[PDB]
Amino acid sequence: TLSILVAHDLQRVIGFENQLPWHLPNDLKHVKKLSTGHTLVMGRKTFESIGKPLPNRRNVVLTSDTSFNVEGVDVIHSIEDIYQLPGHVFIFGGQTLFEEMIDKVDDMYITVIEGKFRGDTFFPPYTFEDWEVASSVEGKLDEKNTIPHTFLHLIRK
Amino acid sequence: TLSILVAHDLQRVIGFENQLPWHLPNDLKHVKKLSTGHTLVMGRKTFESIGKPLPNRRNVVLTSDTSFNVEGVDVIHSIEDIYQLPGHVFIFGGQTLFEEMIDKVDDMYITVIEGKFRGDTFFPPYTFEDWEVASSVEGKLDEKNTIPHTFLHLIRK
Ligand SMILES: NC(=O)C1=CN([C@@H]2O[C@H](COP(=O)(O)OP(=O)(O)OC[C@H]3O[C@@H](n4cnc5c(N)ncnc54)[C@H](OP(=O)(O)O)[C@@H]3O)[C@@H](O)[C@H]2O)C=CC1
Ligand SMILES: NC(=O)C1=CN([C@@H]2O[C@H](COP(=O)(O)OP(=O)(O)OC[C@H]3O[C@@H](n4cnc5c(N)ncnc54)[C@H](OP(=O)(O)O)[C@@H]3O)[C@@H](O)[C@H]2O)C=CC1
Ligand SMILES: COc1cc(C(C)(C)C#Cc2c(C)nc(N)nc2N)cc(OC)c1OC
Ligand SMILES: COc1cc(C(C)(C)C#Cc2c(C)nc(N)nc2N)cc(OC)c1OC
Repeated sequence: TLSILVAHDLQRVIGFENQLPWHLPNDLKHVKKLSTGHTLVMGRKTFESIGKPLPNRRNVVLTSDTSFNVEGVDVIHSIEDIYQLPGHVFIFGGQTLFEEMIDKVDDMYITVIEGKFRGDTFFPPYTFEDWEVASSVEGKLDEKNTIPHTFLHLIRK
Repeated sequence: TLSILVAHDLQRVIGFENQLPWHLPNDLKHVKKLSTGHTLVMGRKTFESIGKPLPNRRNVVLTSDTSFNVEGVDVIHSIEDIYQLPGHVFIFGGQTLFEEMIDKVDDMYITVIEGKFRGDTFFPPYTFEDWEVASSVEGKLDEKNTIPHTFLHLIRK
């Protein structure tokens, strides 16, 4: 199983200046709930934004930088390597990895952030022609989660 | 001057179940700055959501209820009475007063909430064909103000 895991806004913004344009705890919970005990594949710039690997899962970083060495983090150097990773693998970002993998994944877990933010990185366009809505769940709002959001699970037709 | 004063979302939602669907401190300050020392005109249901008049300005409530009696609150019974109120009058809501007044105001101060919220009351459709953008200012996001928003001042051509 190859899955995309992404949060994007109404215009498909996923980031600004190497950061998330919003903070939504319930979505971090959704990421944790889904990828804990599985595998995350991510591009080099996305990793730098985190700095430390995420606990209780395999962290895999894609980069051409051949001297790349961070502890608790596995390194790969081409897209072809991704298919040799075992288990549920989540394409975790960022923009360039999402662009390379959208045509290859079996399904997508997309959190639609129901708002318009300033961004400089984007999730690629996609149409509901190619994607079956397996589920759509409206995010619950409270004092920590103030932007409306929708959990979509999309499966390639 | 007869002005509209409103906060609406990307689908022109202004309320849900007689409350605001969001909380935006910077927009409350925008209301304070703009209306203090002038007049707010509002519908009965909008008033009942507040309960007490707002400080440092004339509060006028529109209702057909001839028994309506609240201290600090002026009462009118026809739309025609709005035109005999002196100074800068802000049409303050809600949906029904906005519907009655949109074709009559000189201008509108609209805070666009750049998100999609669940609502049951709406600001009427308007086109930028009939309205000049006097100013458009991006709201500043901090820890207390988490939803993107834009302050619009629109003037009838
Ligand atoms: N909202 C969301 O769901 C998420 C948002 N983001 C956001 O995305 C932005 C970062 O995205 P972006 O700038 O595109 O960068 P990426 O995170 O996708 O990193 C790009 C890097 O990945 C490496 N790489 C990509 N493809 C290959 C390949 N085929 N072979 C070898 N190496 C490859 C290269 O590294 P190198 O140059 O070292 O060789 C490249 O510079 C940030 O703003 C971040 O916040 C990220 C994930 C999720
Ligand atoms: N986001 C925003 O900028 C704002 C949002 N709101 C929201 O709007 C919603 C309320 O809107 P809505 O339900 O339409 O109610 P309104 O506040 O507009 O009031 C409706 C009532 O106003 C009185 N009224 C209106 N027109 C007349 C008239 N021509 N003659 C006599 N009386 C009149 C009537 O009261 P009566 O029945 O007693 O005669 C009518 O029932 C709330 O959810 C509130 O949160 C409100 C203001 C701003
Ligand atoms: C999972 O937590 C983080 C996610 C992220 C990124 C931005 C890389 C992500 C993501 C992501 C989110 C938040 N939601 C969904 N649905 N998918 C994603 N890939 C960065 C972090 O550092 C700031 C994180 O915490 C340390
Ligand atoms: C401005 O104060 C309030 C406004 C309001 C309403 C919702 C009536 C309003 C409004 C309004 C806002 C928030 N922004 C803009 N730009 N215009 C408005 N008319 C309700 C309140 O309590 C329930 C308020 O606090 C006392």
